[PDB]
Amino acid sequence: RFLKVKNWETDVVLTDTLHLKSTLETGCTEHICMGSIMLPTKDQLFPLAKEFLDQYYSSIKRFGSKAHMDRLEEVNKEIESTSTYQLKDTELIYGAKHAWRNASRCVGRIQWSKLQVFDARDCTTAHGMFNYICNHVKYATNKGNLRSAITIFPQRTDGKHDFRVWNSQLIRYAGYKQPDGSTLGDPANVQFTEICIQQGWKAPRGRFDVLPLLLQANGNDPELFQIPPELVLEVPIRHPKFDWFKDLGLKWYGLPAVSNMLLEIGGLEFSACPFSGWYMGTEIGVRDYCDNSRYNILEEVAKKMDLDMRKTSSLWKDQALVEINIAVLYSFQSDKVTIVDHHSATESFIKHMENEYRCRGGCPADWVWIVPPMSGSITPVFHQEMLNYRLTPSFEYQPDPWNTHVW
Amino acid sequence: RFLKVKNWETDVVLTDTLHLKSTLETGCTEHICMGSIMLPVRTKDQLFPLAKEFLDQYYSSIKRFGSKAHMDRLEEVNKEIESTSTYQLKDTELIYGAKHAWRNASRCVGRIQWSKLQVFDARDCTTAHGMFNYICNHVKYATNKGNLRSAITIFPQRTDGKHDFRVWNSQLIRYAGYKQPDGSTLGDPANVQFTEICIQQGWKAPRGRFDVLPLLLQANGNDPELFQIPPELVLEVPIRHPKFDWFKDLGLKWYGLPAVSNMLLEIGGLEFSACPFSGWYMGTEIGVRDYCDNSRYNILEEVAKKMDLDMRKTSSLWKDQALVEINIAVLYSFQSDKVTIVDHHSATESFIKHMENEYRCRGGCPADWVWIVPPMSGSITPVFHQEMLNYRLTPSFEYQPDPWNTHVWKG
Ligand code: HEM
Ligand code: HEM
Ligand SMILES: Cc1cc(N)nc(CCc2cc(CN)cc(CCc3cc(C)cc(N)n3)c2)c1
Ligand SMILES: Cc1cc(N)nc(CCc2cc(CN)cc(CCc3cc(C)cc(N)n3)c2)c1
Ligand SMILES: C[C@H](O)[C@H](O)[C@H]1CNc2nc(N)[nH]c(=O)c2N1
Ligand SMILES: C[C@H](O)[C@H](O)[C@H]1CNc2nc(N)[nH]c(=O)c2N1
Ligand SMILES: [Cl-]
Ligand SMILES: [Cl-]
Ligand SMILES: [Cl-]
Ligand SMILES: [Cl-]
Ligand SMILES: [Zn+2]
Ligand SMILES: [Zn+2]
Ligand SMILES: [Zn+2]
Repeated sequence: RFLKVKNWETDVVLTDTLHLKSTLETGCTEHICMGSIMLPTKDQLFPLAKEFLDQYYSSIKRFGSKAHMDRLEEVNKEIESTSTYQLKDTELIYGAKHAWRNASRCVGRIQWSKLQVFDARDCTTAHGMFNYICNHVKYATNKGNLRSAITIFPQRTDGKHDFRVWNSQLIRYAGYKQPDGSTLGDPANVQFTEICIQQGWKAPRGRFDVLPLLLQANGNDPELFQIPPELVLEVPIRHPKFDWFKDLGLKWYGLPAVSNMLLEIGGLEFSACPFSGWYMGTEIGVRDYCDNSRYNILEEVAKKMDLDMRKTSSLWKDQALVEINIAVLYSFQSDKVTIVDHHSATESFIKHMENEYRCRGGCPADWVWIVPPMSGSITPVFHQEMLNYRLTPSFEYQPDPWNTHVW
Repeated sequence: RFLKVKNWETDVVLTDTLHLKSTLETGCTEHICMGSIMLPVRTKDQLFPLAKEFLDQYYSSIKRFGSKAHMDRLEEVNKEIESTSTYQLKDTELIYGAKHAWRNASRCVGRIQWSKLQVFDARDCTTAHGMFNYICNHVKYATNKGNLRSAITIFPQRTDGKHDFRVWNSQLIRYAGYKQPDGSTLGDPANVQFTEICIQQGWKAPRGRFDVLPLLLQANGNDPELFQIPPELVLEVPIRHPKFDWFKDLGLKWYGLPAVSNMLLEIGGLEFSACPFSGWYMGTEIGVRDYCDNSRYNILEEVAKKMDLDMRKTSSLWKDQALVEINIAVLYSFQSDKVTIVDHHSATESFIKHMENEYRCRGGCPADWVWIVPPMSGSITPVFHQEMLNYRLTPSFEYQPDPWNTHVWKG
């Protein structure tokens, strides 16, 4: 109701009032916290539309104005007649930026207002989708000087004509199960890769094969496209001190671009809304490379370092982890491809969070996600109490389409 | 109702039913998760159900539920509450209660050890002097010349809340902090306020970087009294690094025995406001938190300076590099001196095995991810990818206000 958050490093206490505007549910109850769980009609629509428009007109400082009332009137009439409504460009842009602003798991939200929004609501075919996506990819990549962007395809209508990007990210590497029983490439993408092979993709069967897009328009069966290779900026990974590091043959792609989430604005649902920023170093060096179920390279790196791997207490894992992360950042920097390390990113988030408290009355934040996956307590977010709640506009998870899709 | 948890590294799915037993509140609602918030006089009326439920659990665990002994104990405790407004636990119940508060402690990664806990019954203690003696005996027993043994000492329970036994120290063994006129701090900045209290009560402060604090002990709601733990009972480890010979010259040491002394133990509705308990350290408690927090000894810059890392940009990960070296040194020093310590890899692996075991035999293992995940290298530990459910079971350890804020001074 009126909540305080304390920073335990600095003693600064901040008061949250924004949470009272909270809308969706958390999964938690008074009896059980679920903070660590990864996934915890006309009648319905007008309230959601009114809520959004009220906050929109309030943000442009014309709350209660005739133009405010008129738009509410218009949308209400439009919903009655057509059972949906169309957002104005200005509303679409505002909504997309606020969905990011409200993303409680995102550490990079200091940037939220600088989002480039590409309106793809006029798209009608999977081929159209592919053209829009390549342009997003090229724009965002901008030769290594990355720019945040989102491309928004037509909204859900009757639920039978969804636009969807079947890929979880615009750029990702294939994974293949071997006769061996080992996995080649990215183990996270084994199932998606099979759907591609099944759909007729000619798989190169290497360790770092950029997956094709599988694009669905207007509820139709998805189609396969390959992103022009010259548009997929990649970075070979080397270490500033260890000359052998290059010989592991590691590379990663420069553009992180989530394509499987749903954007809800004013009760409208954009099932295809791929969005992108730039990487925090640990996403690649810690998660992508060191997860047991990902590229899982800790053991190999440690051996080339000649650490004592006999006992865990030598911290050989920790040593190799730091090195992999140094090499990631150094390789992106040397190639002039935007990257942020976890110190500077969390420091920025702490400044962002203070602005949001001061100017908005809060900043919903999921500590489990905001604290980096290594060196947690030496970053300023570790000692920062956070309140996690769900505001709208929002990015939401949605079911993988191959479980939903009738062919 | 069944709740499922998934491990994202292995895809293993467990099913929680134990959460059904949870009575106390979390802080969270349907609208707000308070999972990262650090901190989110009983009547006969409330007491009997609390007693009944404890005793039911106790008798189930000994396979005597519904027995004559069980029914007699309920009846006995009932009459005792109606007649005296409280009751006394049997020694077997006390031991059972204390083990379970630990088993239920959702923020503790060390719980695989819960059933091996030496319980010292100090319910006959009456004076601060008595407390001091019990506490010295705990420290010596638990220390065991380096081969650490878990223990808890339990002083008399709350009666009217005007006669509380309290240990004013937050931990039995801690280093003094001194705030200087130039705004810098000598020793441990976490213990500045308590140190000022000790001084005010008449402690002669050595004023060094690692001065072991006096005990400040309150018995029976009386004003607390100062005692110095015999120095020969306080095991300490000088910190050195296995390859960097200059590391010893940072002058660092730590004490071997972590012993929380400010928490409240609730068993069957009864409140044990003084119940110091100890185990052994996980290396990161000293090397990450105690040494590297900016509000603590804060040694990162000095260590990185000495390693001559590139400190001009955070993107060289100089902080991460010094952090690993400091932690290597803590583990190496404790091992070299034969003082029990566990690394965070081994400790988190043990906890996952413990957690899976608890799900099988108990139907759950409440766990607070924010606390269970170590403060460095989180995602290369097997707890990071483990979904957990946090809920409150009794018996439990609870927070209580620092006694200098509530104590009524006698004079
Ligand atoms: C500007 C560069 C950006 C950085 C450095 C950044 C950083 C991050 C990081 C580190 C995570 C957690 C992933 C992990 O560590 O495992 C995250 C999650 C998220 N980010 Fe940001 N981000 C950025 C841009 C964006 C943009 C432009 C949007 C939307 C327009 C966005 C929305 C999200 C969402 C919805 C999640 C949660 C993903 C999920 O729940 O699966 N991010 N981001
Ligand atoms: C056996 C050796 C043990 C190890 C390695 C161990 C490890 C830990 C660690 C790492 C924490 C979190 C501290 C931090 O990093 O901030 C913790 C918290 C806790 N532990 Fe254990 N522990 C052990 C024994 C015990 C015992 C014997 C008890 C009680 C009988 C206990 C009860 C707790 C409680 C109540 C907390 C939460 C403290 C708080 O919320 O302030 N621990 N322990
Ligand atoms: C726009 C953006 C920028 C950035 N730097 N980082 C991100 C997060 C990217 C990301 C990456 C992965 C896999 N490496 C997974 C996610 C979350 C998707 C997901 C997948 C699954 C299976 C479960 C779950 N809870 N969430 C986000 C987004
Ligand atoms: C029995 C035991 C064994 C062990 N290895 N570790 C522990 C936890 C020790 C501990 C130490 C400190 C200070 N360095 C702080 C805590 C948490 C107590 C606390 C501290 C703070 C700052 C706030 C708050 N709400 N609670 C636990 C206990
Ligand atoms: C805000 C946050 O809850 C706070 O900094 C917590 C995070 N996790 C922790 N984990 C442990 N083990 N000990 C702590 O003191 C904390 N502090
Ligand atoms: C179980 C737990 O919620 C899960 O492992 C989470 C932990 N924190 C995370 N944090 C980020 N940023 N990304 C993740 O995928 C995860 N995984
Ligand atoms: Cl990624
Ligand atoms: Cl992950
Ligand atoms: Cl400590
Ligand atoms: Cl801390
Ligand atoms: Zn991971
Ligand atoms: Zn919660
Ligand atoms: Zn800390």
